[PDB]
Amino acid sequence: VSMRDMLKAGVHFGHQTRYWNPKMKPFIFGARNKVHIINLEKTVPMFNEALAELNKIASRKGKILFVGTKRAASEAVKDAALSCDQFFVNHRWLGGMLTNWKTVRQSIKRLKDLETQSQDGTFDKLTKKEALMRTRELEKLENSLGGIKDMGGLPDALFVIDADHEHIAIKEANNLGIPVFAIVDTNSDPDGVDFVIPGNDDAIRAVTLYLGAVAATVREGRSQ
RNA sequence: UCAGCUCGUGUUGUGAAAUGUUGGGUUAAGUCCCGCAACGAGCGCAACCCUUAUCCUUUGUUGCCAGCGGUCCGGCCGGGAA
Ligand SMILES: [K+]
Ligand SMILES: [K+]
Ligand SMILES: [Mg+2]
Ligand SMILES: [Mg+2]
Ligand SMILES: [Mg+2]
Ligand SMILES: [Mg+2]
Ligand SMILES: [Mg+2]
Ligand SMILES: [Mg+2]
Ligand SMILES: [Mg+2]
Ligand SMILES: [Mg+2]
Repeated sequence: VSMRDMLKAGVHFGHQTRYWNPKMKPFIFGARNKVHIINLEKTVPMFNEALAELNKIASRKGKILFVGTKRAASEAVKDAALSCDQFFVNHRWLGGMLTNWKTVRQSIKRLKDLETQSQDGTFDKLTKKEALMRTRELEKLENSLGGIKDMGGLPDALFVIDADHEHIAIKEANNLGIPVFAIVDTNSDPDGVDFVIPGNDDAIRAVTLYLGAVAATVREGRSQ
């Protein structure tokens, strides 16, 4: 992607100056109307490198986990992960999804053993109220684990929208050595991210631009 | 007979420990929902047990007497299964 595409989407629009993290100072171009403007001259070469490294991991048959539970990037993280056949978390990240994977697994199993029952017909059997409490455990397990049900283990990379909002996921990945790619706005701390991509993480326009180019370089990375 | 008491893994703290189990509502209830660095699990709560309140089906004596038929007026007798 190029500098003009980032502009029309609003990638260069940061937060108000009073909310900045001073560690973001190198990636800042200036301020306009008391709002920080990210330096797109750095967003481009840093994203391409992130797009380059994501390509290699996909070529080696790696698993990419897309994390974005904000109400702006929620439904797009799921669309980008599917059109790419990888995995995603787009509702509240469960603390310990990765560092406590050996426990969160048993909830993936329960999600499977309860979906085959939705497909079997055991819900037409139960005493109504018992089938109704089981169809509700389904939707809850689906909303939280529906994107990682086939992951079958720790992923090899994480792509995150908003490093601050998903600070727990990033900490879990650093804990296990899993490389973190993340969009980092001006109010966020870039110290945990291995591949920083400074850019607006709130506008739906900019998010889709990030997710499209990443979903592309992994589809191409899985072909070769 | 009060609704409590804990553990595994994870995470936080040099540590004793903490979190979960707190919060917003709700319930007889740590009851349930929602939120949530927690995710799950156990012992308790509830349910499963006995009894009581309504109805059905079967069975009809030592229990029963609606319609019958007699009568010493006693279901007493013949019967009747209501
Ligand atoms: K302390
Ligand atoms: K513990
Ligand atoms: Mg320690
Ligand atoms: Mg207690
Ligand atoms: Mg405690
Ligand atoms: Mg409460
Ligand atoms: Mg309980
Ligand atoms: Mg809680
Ligand atoms: Mg009880
Ligand atoms: Mg008579």
